[PDB]
Amino acid sequence: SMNPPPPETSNPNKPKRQTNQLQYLLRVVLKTLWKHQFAWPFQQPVDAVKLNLPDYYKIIKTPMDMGTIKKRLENNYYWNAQECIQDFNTMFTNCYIYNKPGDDIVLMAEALEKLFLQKINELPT
Ligand SMILES: C=CCOC(=O)C1=C(C)Nc2c(c(=O)[nH]c(=O)n2CC)[C@@H]1c1ccc(C)cc1
Repeated sequence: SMNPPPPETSNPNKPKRQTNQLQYLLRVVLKTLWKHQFAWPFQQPVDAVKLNLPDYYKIIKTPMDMGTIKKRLENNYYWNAQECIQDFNTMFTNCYIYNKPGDDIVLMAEALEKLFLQKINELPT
């Protein structure tokens, strides 16, 4: 039930950029979602072995988590805010794909996604 290597957080040949919005995604959006009581399942890549979820990476082919996103933001890995917002949406979507409506893990992702959309509704200029 092995785990794949985690998503890259650096890529020297990918062009970096630092923008007002990406600074905000780290300092405001990520760091406060991180403190939510429901953040803990999403703070690191899914451990299919530890969690006896041996099928997780048979179903999820584009894994993403907030730990990866935080490191990407800290590394200026992203070209723009939309790229990072895409990663957040991948990790929410993955949760909805793998699990079922009403599952408690889905209720946690739904709560975080709602807060996420609340905070990105208005970004700096
Ligand atoms: C089965 C034993 C418990 O294992 C866990 O704690 C889990 C972790 C770390 N992550 C995931 C789990 C899951 O069921 N579906 C997923 O997509 N993820 C990845 C985000 C399970 C889980 C988490 C939280 C609740 C409330 C229930 C189940």
